[PDB]
Amino acid sequence: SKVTTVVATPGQGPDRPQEVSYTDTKVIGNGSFGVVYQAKLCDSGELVAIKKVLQGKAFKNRELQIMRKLDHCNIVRLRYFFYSSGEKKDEVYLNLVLDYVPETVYRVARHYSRAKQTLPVIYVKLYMYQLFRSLAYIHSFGICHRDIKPQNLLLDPDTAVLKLCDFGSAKQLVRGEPNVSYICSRYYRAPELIFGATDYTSSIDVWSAGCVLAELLLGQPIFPGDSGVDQLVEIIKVLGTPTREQIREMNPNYTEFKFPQIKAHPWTKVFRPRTPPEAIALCSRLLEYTPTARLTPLEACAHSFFDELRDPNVKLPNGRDTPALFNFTTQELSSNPPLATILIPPHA
Amino acid sequence: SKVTTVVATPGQGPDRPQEVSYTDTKVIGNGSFGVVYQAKLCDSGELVAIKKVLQGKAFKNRELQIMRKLDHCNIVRLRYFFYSSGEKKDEVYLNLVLDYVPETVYRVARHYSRAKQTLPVIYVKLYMYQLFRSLAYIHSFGICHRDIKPQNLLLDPDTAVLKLCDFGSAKQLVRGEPNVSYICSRYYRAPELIFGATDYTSSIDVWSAGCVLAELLLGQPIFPGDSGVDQLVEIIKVLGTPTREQIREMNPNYTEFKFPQIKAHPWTKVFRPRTPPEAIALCSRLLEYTPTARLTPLEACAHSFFDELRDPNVKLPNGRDTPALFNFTTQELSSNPPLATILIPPHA
Ligand SMILES: O=C1Nc2cc(Br)ccc2/C1=C1/Nc2ccccc2/C1=N\O
Ligand SMILES: O=C1Nc2cc(Br)ccc2/C1=C1/Nc2ccccc2/C1=N\O
Ligand SMILES: [Cl-]
Ligand SMILES: [Cl-]
Ligand SMILES: [Co+2]
Ligand SMILES: [Co+2]
Repeated sequence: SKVTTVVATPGQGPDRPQEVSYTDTKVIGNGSFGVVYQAKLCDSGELVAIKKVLQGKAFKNRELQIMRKLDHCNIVRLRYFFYSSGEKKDEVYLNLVLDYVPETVYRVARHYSRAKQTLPVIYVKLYMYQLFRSLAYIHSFGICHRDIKPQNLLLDPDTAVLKLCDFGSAKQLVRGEPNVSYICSRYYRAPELIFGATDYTSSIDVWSAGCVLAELLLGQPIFPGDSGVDQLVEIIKVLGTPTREQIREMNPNYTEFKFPQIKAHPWTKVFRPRTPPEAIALCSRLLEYTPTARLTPLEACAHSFFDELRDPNVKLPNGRDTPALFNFTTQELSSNPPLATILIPPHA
Repeated sequence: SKVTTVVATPGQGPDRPQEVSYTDTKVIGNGSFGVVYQAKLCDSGELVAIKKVLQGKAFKNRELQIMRKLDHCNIVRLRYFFYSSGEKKDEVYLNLVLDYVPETVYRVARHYSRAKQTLPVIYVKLYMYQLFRSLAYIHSFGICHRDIKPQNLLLDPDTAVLKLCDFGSAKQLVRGEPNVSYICSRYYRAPELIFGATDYTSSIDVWSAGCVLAELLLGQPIFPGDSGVDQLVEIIKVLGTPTREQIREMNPNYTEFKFPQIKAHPWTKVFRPRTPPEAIALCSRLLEYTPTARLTPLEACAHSFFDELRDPNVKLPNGRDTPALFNFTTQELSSNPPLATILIPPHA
């Protein structure tokens, strides 16, 4: 289309206003925190993504605030950001120029589902492993994503690299201070969120990540449900009824409800027959009523399901090498050093 | 299929165990409160619906308790109910034998949407009017449905009669006693429910009923949204941002959230051009942040949008007469007598 030139600031590094020109703008996503366009940086030819949200100017943008702080190979990189205005007065926009990634787990999963097939287990391990790695990263800053779903997981089909994106709902959780329970995409909401909890923790990202893993093994969302009551019923049909204890660990003030019938179901009678034992094991360890009983993200990466990735021979199905998975920084493993012995293979 | 014979009790009237035989059982619905089959009563040939829910036997079934109490031409009739057992011990089922209705607003709406068309406004008036009439009825018993959605609105395409069904989530609300906020189908949840409210009132059925009306005029759900945050954003784009007052009327204890941008949108820029002014008016009067500011169900029936139904000539598009709409009982209008002068036409 037309060429656009703005004064932008780099995301990370020294704050030095610089000139940026981009073109070939098309829309490629929407959200309750703005539009996402694809674009081409003029002078380098590189494709980028620009997310445009309306800004109050009277209040900071937390998405920007968080993004500036991150830097990890599994989280989409913020290149620059700039403001702009619209047709109407007192109407400023914040624009985040981020790396552009070709696919998203949501599409790759839909594409396979449409083909009446399941995603090759090797991809399942690779995508899920990188999701947990990122999850551990942002949690170590005390940041909870609050919106983990397949559409927010970017993929590069060729390199098999996954990148967490959309920090629109992200927030740094602090003990004692309350949080709204209405964030997070239906199918991925942790029980505590459905129950109204406002004192939940980062472990809600793990429940979600677990919903993603299960969805990738089943070919459809594992806990669908129009109402929260239906989701709770789907969940109870797989984990069994919650003990009074558990319901309390999810949401202290809670308000009792009916429910009852069926309890402690076959976790193995959930997935297709060929489903790898370890994949089901990881799910159980991820979808737990008690939030503190859920594996942490780093412990998830150390799970046996991800052993193939640690294998010295491992290669993508297209003969190419696997993405970065062991280059853990000391800071990255400091939350649970002992894991290093499983995280970093012998040949490293 | 096979013939089945049970000892059943009549829903309404004297409790006199009687023998019932039915056959031609097929499934026709599912839910978090049981399965719904279609069946044929042997000796009369009549088609009925049987909803089978697992029962605790140690606790009453509120759905049954409520259904026994109702009796109104716009609410599906309970004919009998009986218990039965399953393959496993300590596993009893409660079976509700109800009237069978051919269609549901959900299908009629999908069918038209598929045909790339909108439901004829006359049907919109007829269906919505009967929904409100029923809604007024159950509210007068202090019963809030809690699950008003198109799939729970049964229709008889020929007679154009609508019948409210599925009282699985229904409950008699009492001031002071708390209620869970996770009932109700996503798209139809009143803001107070999204905000976590546990002291909400029957007016939540009205917000839903309003979502239905709007969906029937647009051809798709008016407030879609994966997360509650997205729904709130869709809602704010049509009603404008909630004043601090309003947010308080929805949920006293609430926990603040980000949000902001856009406010007070064109209620008329929402629907197609040909959309009747009055239909949009009714919607505004139904989708109100402040719950007490929402029209009551009976006032909704008295709205101008429903004037065509009061017209002396009015006939279904198939030349047949319109269903019952004015036979209000004195008990029915006692909540707001003055409405009688608009409810019951001159020629009545
Ligand atoms: O390449 C991207 N970088 C992003 C950064 C953020 Br933050 C949000 C989205 C994107 C993004 C996206 N890339 C896509 C490719 C196909 C379909 C949708 C998207 C998308 N987004 O919807
Ligand atoms: O005719 C009916 N009486 C009912 C009473 C209760 Br309570 C719940 C459902 C029904 C019901 C139903 N009739 C249908 C016709 C087509 C598709 C679904 C249904 C259905 N139900 O899904
Ligand atoms: Cl590596
Ligand atoms: Cl009449
Ligand atoms: Co969003
Ligand atoms: Co239901």
